[PDB]
Amino acid sequence: SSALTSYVSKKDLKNLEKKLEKNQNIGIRIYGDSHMAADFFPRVIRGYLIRSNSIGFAYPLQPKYQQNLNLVYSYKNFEILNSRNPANAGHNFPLGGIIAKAKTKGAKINLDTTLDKKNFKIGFLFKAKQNTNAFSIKDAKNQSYELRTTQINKWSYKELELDLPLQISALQKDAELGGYFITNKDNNVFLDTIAINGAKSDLWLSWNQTVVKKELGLLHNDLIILAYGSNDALFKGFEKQKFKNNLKKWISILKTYNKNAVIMLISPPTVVQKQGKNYKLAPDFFTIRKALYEVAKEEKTLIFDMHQFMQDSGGKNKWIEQKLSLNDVHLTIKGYELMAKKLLEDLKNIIDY
Repeated sequence: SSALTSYVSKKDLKNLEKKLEKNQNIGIRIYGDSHMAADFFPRVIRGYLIRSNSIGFAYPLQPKYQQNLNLVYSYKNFEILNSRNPANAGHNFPLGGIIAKAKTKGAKINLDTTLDKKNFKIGFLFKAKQNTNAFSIKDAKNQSYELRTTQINKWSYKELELDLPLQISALQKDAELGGYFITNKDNNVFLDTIAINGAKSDLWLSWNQTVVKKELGLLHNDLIILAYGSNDALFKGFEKQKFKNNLKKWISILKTYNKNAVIMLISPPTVVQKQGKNYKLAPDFFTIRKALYEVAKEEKTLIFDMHQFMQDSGGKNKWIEQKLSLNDVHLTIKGYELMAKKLLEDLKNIIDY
């Protein structure tokens, strides 16, 4: 039984179905929380839905316990600011809400790809307190560049053709990096992720909206996946109408800034909450699930229901015993891949690839 429900017009589905057939330009993006931020579910979609040849957007540094398997990072003397963190509130956050801030002059980040191909156009988002040079870039072919803002305390962008691996050196203390856009000169097929452990569906409201819109336009996506809900059920501040109204605002922005894109909601797995010494179901999870179906119908999206597949195959307790799921809300790698393979299966009922 399919856990995938479609409210998308046959036109947008047919358009996406032939994009995948032509294997030329296919940009996929997954927004979400911990169920996506370690790339376990995304890696399966990236490996089997498309023939990935590019990277797309990536954080300036991965937060702890997060990764994008297309890239490898190391760094010295940088601080990671995270929009999900209350301690980091009030900062001017870009898309994704991750900032790599230099603690000292000469702070460094080394960046490489796990792909065998090394030459890319790399767009850098950066910010500085002074209009002098902010960062120096040195790539594998010993090309040396500089990132320099024209207005201070303002997110700025610059694209360079570079060969990975590269080294980024801070030329100012407190200079900030906000992310990379790593693409080919043409015919880009990629699946990138903008996921944050513990993020609620409305984390995007925390970011600088004009910077977000600029970065949405820097790279077009043909299929956009929003996988939220678990943390809405676990933390303060849930109200059904605010939940829907914010999500529909975000979907509308995404459709407007990504013309003809298909949107997929992913409703969370069974969400459980620590009550006393045990884990019990979260009261709002059922409400969140219903609202997500309502937003999918209202906004003409697909919706993949992780809870429905879990329930249709024995329930969370069966998934715990078989180490497809842990006892809290998190699944294991084996569980996320099974989820991703299930979605690929259900996807064949509406589109071919």
